[PDB]
Order: sequence, then structure tokens, then C-alpha cells
Amino acid sequence: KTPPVYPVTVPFLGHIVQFGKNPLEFMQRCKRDLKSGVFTISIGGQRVTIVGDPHEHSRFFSPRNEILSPREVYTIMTPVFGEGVAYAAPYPRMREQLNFLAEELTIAKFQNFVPAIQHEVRKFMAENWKEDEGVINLLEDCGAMIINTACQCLFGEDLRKRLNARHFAQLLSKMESSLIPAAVFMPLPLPQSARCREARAELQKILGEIIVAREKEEASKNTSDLLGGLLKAVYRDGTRMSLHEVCGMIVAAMFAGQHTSTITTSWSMLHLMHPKNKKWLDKLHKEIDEFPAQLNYDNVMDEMPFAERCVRESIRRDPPLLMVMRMVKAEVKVGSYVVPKGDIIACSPLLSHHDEEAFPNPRLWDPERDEKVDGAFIGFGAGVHKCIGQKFALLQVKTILATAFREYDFQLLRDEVPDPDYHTMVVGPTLNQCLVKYTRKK
Ligand SMILES: CC[C@@H]([C@H](C)O)n1ncn(-c2ccc(N3CCN(c4ccc(OC[C@@H]5CC[C@@](Cn6cncn6)(c6ccc(F)cc6F)O5)cc4)CC3)cc2)c1=O
Ligand code: HEM
Repeated sequence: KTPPVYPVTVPFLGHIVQFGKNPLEFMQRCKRDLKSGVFTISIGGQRVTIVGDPHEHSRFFSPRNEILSPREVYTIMTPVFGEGVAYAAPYPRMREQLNFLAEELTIAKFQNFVPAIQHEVRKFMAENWKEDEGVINLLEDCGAMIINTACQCLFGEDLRKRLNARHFAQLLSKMESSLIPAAVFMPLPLPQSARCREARAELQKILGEIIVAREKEEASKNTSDLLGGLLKAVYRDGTRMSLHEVCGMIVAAMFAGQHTSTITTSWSMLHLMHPKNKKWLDKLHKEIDEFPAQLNYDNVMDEMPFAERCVRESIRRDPPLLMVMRMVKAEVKVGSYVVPKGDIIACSPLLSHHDEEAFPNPRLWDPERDEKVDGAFIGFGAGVHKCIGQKFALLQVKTILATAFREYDFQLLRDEVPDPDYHTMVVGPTLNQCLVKYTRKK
């Protein structure tokens, strides 16, 4: 009564290679050949069970940690975030920590993000896109805007002086590269590891200097930044976060937002600039050609409904995180099947977002589409572990789109839209394809 396995033919290596080259075509094949949305594969002799039937998402996102656990599956992050941070911490602390973070997105806070976001976007553009026309690599530039823009929202002035975006990005890169996606399924002292520690330590040292400089300061002077937020925070037992933990959280917050948003921004701009999608590009300008130079939280939140769809449909068609997993601590029901204890249960936004019923014509970028199966869209996950940076990411991306398409027009050099590059653990467009020509207006 367990879900149908997929033929192996190579015990030394599971479906690893097939999945790595193209996991969409591969997964759809499985789900197609076995006549079942729920199926099990073997990655290096380890049963990975995939809930690929959107109707059955709740069976994956609903179970509590005691039954379904991410900790063992997400071990690989521990080196990046810290030896005692989320997924490296007992869930009670983990959850506890993640909440502090969430309280940093009170949207009591967004009040000042729009002006900041636009301040960095306009600056970058007026710094890199000067000429009346020119060629840039969209993916690399959005990455710059993302990090730059994110720091201008969460990092205080004093911190940004010591740690600027350009520099912070290098640190993330240094440690995030330490990551081998394969490990997640298959549990070293590589040059990548070393760089990762130093980078986080460096970041550590600095954050230590700033705090010291803040605590010596007295006694007022207005809205505290992310770090300050984390520093104030106190546990359920009544103890303040250790810096090592505090650092980890910041890495986490920044790490998680860097690629997912960078990619989402890119895909969005790509589709939107494509001549085939003139329909929606126009519909977009129709929505932003009314806004003033200085945008405010209100109009980005409440006055850009079609732009949100653009971002959502981007994440829908090409989800940055193609799947999420958990260790099955106890046998869990799923459809007519049963997932045995020991399995790595996983749910794939990539797969689900391409189910014919939930999203007819999956490969078609349609911003006005809606899930034909409730719960089908899981770009930001769901249940207890539903993404926390959603509201922020969306705000961050939407505002960028508004500032970019307002002052520049774009043109995709390549005939069609970039192919997804499935080799990175966070998935976006290839970037050997992202070459774009911009044209300043007036
Ligand atoms: C073929 C051999 C080789 C050759 C080259 O082909 N090859 N080629 C290609 N692949 C290959 C490629 C990819 C993969 N992976 C397997 C690992 N998967 C994976 C996905 C997500 C993941 O995330 C862990 C948590 C998820 C939530 C999040 C991130 N987050 C949330 N919001 C913002 N960020 C998070 C949450 C809370 C938080 F607080 C912080 C957080 F970060 O981190 C962990 C792992 C991805 C696919 C495997 C192999 C190869 O092996
Ligand atoms: C498009 C942008 C983002 C996407 C697509 C995204 C996607 C996700 C997904 C799919 C998950 C579920 C992970 C899992 O189920 O295993 C998740 C969780 C999470 N993400 Fe995001 N996320 C995004 C942005 C962010 C940002 C900006 C942050 C930080 C501010 C962030 C922080 C988190 C956190 C804290 C969780 C909770 C993980 C947990 O509770 O265990 N995410 N995100």
C-alpha cells in the first residue's frame, strides 16, 4: 500500500542524473508512466517520495514536525546559517527564532521600504544604464538591485557603512557556494567549506563591532533596523539571542531572499518585455503610468494588483525552489498510499505548477490565470512552514518592476524566453540567455 516506485536500472546511481538534467520532464514522466500523482524515486539508494498530486498537498504541509520533519533534510544549511539556527535548532527554538524574523516584517515596517527600494533601483540604473541605449545581463543586474535594495531596507546606516551591499553579496556567495545540492539526499572539507566559515565569521566579527558601537551610544536616535530588532528580541525562557545565533538569522533572512527574489524579478521582466506578451506589458503600464515619481507603500500594496499577478505567474511557471522535503518520522497517509517511516517525503512546486488540471497549459505564462485546484500553487510553500518573506519579496519585486518599466523600455535579444537552468539548487533562467537591450525614455 506504498506508492509505486520508478524503475532503477542502476543501483549505483538512482534517478540522480535524469533528475539533474531536467527534473520537470523527468518528474512528469514518472507521474505519467505510473498513472499516479504520488510516486517514489531512488536517489543514491534513498527512497524519495514525491507528493505530485496537488489535491494531496495538505497531507504534506499540514503534518506537524513530530511526524514530518525538515531538520534532518535541511542539515546542509546548518554550515551557512549556524550550528544552532533554524533547522539546526530544536523546533521550539527554531520556530521561536523564525518568529522574531517575521516580526521584522510587521508591515509596520514596510512604511519606509518603497522609498528606499526606489532609491537604490534609481541609483543603480542611473549608474549602470546611463546611455540612451545599451546591453546588460538582466539576471546579474536584478541580483545587484535585490541585494542593494534589501540592504537599504533592513540594514541600518551604520551597518551599511561597515558592510555595503556589494560586499555583503560577496560573503553570501562565498558561503552559499559551499553548498552542494546533492548532499540534501546524500550525506566535507572542500575549499568551498573553508571560504564559507571565514565569510560567516567575517560577517560575525563586523556585526560584533557594530553592536559594541551601538551599546556605547546613548541614548536615542528612529525606527530600528533588522539587527536591532533581533537584538531586542527575547526567548520564551527570557534570554537574548546569542550573537552567533543573531548573525545566523540575518544570513538566513538575506540568503533566502537573494536568489528567489532575483530570479522572480528576472523571469517577470523577461516575460513582460517579450513581444508576444505586449498584451500584458501594456496592461502593466496601464497600471503604473498613473503613479507619481515617489511611490508609497499604499499604492504598491493596494494599487498594483495586476503586477502581483505577473510576479505570481512567474513563480508559478518557473518556481525558484523546485521542491521542498521532510524526513518521515512516522508513517503518514497520502491519498490511497502510505509513506513509510524513513522516507524523504517531498513536494514539488515545479511539478504541481505543471499539473494539467490545476493549471491547464502549464507552460503558458498567463498572469490572469487562477489555480483550478485550490492549494495547487505552492510557490511559497504552505501550512506551518509557509514562506515568511512573501509579503516582502512581492513588495520588493513589484516596486522594482514599477521603477524599471517606468523609466526604461526593454528588449529580449534572444528569440524566445530563456530556458530554466536546473543545475543550481535555487532555480532561475540560464543567464547565457538573459542578455537584454535597454532604452531610456523621453
Ligand atoms: C546531476 C548531479 C549534479 C549535476 C551537476 O547535474 N546536479 N545537478 C543538479 N543537481 C541538483 C540540483 C538541485 C538539487 N536540489 C536538491 C536540494 N533541493 C533543495 C531545495 C531547497 C532547500 O531549501 C532548504 C530550505 C528551503 C526553504 C529555505 C530557503 N528559503 C525559503 N525562503 C527563502 N529561502 C529556508 C527556509 C527557512 C529559512 F529560515 C531559511 C531557508 F533557507 O531553505 C534545500 C534543498 C533543491 C534541489 C539536487 C541536485 C545535481 O545534484
Ligand atoms: C520568491 C521568494 C521566496 C520564495 C519563492 C520562498 C519560498 C519559500 C518556500 C517554498 C518555503 C517553504 C520551505 C519548505 O517548505 O521547506 C519558504 C519558507 C520560508 N522562507 Fe521563503 N521564500 C521566499 C522568500 C523568502 C524570503 C524573502 C524570506 C526571508 C525574509 C524567506 C524566508 C523564509 C522563511 C523564514 C521560511 C519558513 C521556513 C520554515 O518555516 O521552516 N522566504 N519560502
